[PDB]
Amino acid sequence: MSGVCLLIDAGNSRIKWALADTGRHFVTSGAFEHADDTPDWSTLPAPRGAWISNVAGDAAAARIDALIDAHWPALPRTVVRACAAQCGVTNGYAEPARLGSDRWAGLIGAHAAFPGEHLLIATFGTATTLEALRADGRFTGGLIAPGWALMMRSLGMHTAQLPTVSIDAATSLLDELAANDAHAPFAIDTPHALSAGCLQAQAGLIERAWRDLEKAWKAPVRLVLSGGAADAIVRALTVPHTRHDTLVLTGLALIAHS
Amino acid sequence: VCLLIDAGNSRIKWALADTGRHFVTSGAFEHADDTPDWSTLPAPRGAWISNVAGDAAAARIDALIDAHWPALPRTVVRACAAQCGVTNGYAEPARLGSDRWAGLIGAHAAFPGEHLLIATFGTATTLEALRADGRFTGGLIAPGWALMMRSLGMHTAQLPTVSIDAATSLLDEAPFAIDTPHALSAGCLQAQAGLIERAWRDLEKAWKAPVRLVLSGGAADAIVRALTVPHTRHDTLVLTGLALIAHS
Ligand SMILES: CC(C)(CO)[C@@H](O)C(=O)NCCC(=O)O
Ligand SMILES: CC(C)(CO)[C@@H](O)C(=O)NCCC(=O)O
Ligand SMILES: [Cl-]
Ligand SMILES: [Cl-]
Ligand SMILES: [K+]
Ligand SMILES: [K+]
Repeated sequence: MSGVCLLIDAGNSRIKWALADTGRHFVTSGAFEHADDTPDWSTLPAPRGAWISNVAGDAAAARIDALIDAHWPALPRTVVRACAAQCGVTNGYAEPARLGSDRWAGLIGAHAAFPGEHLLIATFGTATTLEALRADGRFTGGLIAPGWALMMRSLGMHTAQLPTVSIDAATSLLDELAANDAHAPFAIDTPHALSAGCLQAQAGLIERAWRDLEKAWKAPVRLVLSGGAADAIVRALTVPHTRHDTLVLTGLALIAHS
Repeated sequence: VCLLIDAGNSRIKWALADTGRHFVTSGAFEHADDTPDWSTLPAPRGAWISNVAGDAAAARIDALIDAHWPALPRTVVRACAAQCGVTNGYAEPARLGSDRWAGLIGAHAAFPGEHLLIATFGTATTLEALRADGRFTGGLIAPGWALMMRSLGMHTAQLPTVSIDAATSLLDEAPFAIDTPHALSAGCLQAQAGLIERAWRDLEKAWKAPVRLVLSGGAADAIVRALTVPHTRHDTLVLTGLALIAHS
């Protein structure tokens, strides 16, 4: 019998995956793009099923199915969705099912990773999302903002004079931010005014939300950060933080192995 | 009198000024398909135009001026190394937005002897740091509230598109949200407030001195209400800077 589960985290920007033998451990993992790209799965040991989080729409769903079937015909699979309660977490959304499935899995991962702690989970992807998670597993609410790269693109696409920086140039500007010292000053050129402005908006959101949460809950809150833009955001942060970049896949592993 | 035009990406603002410091009247309109009511205006001696909205807007503005005052003298205003007591710290001074430049000039005149942080809430949210001695030291550009919310609706599969009016009603409706529209309204608003607050605190820290935070042009009430730091509203900074340029 196979001891491994295939886990897929399809977001708006890319598709991440892992093969998990327990609720916490991955045998291997990787990522690919939505178009003209396919992962190396012909060397993988056959999984007992797939668990799929997809917030990228029906086209992506059909494409993921096509990839799974092209390797393991009729593999059992589960389309993961947020629900009222699962794996120690209870969903405080007014309509639990409307919470993003990625966010749900991340909550489950974080609950397991940091037992007994109040958390603010910050995940940097297409969007920047925040979730407040009590030590007793109650997800009490959250916030959504555009992510750094989306902010940058929005400015070029919706003003006459600001450049729409390319994917590669945006990556270069983000990497420059990740080389900055603390308390970076303002910029003296347009591309850096954009990069720093969008970064400071990210840092400002996270710090303001974290302080608000500690003050509301009257207890220490662990700020947990995830995602590509975290390296740059950490240079700007002054508040304590923890990095955990596998919360969503861990949550999927916990669901699969439950 | 001088006609002053502040054309941004979302709207064109204007004033009629009889000095560097006084407006006979003012107003605003959208690029298309609206137009200002200039029918009851005293004829101007010339126009001074800041335009960051592109060559097309520049054509609409010209046609508008020419329709009322054919071949009226006009001057396209651009950022430069130094003007009206302000010195431009940009590496390439002319690349600074002409609106930001005029706003700096207006701020230097309006709040003499003070270090300033100018926050302008338009299509983009901009910040400029301005020393009391007139040195513009640098700035930041982020998307505005509406742009942030629209970007999420247009560039994700599942999120809705929420306007400022809609978000304002939702937020008037622990410490975060339990549904998607409120989550994005609040997330984007708190990014706006957090940006400004963090920048102001960091600037006072860096300069070891008080800094007046000036909120330039209009700004959604929800943004202003959210701020926990002191601030001063000046809704006509750019136009007042244009009046100074025109009378210089
Ligand atoms: C916010 C995103 C886009 C982040 O990937 C995703 O979690 C999503 O589509 N969520 C649905 C709306 C919500 O979580 O309130
Ligand atoms: C940032 C905006 C769009 C604000 O209107 C405008 O000032 C502009 O196009 N600026 C040019 C780039 C800069 O000021 O660095
Ligand atoms: Cl608790
Ligand atoms: Cl956009
Ligand atoms: K552009
Ligand atoms: K959408």
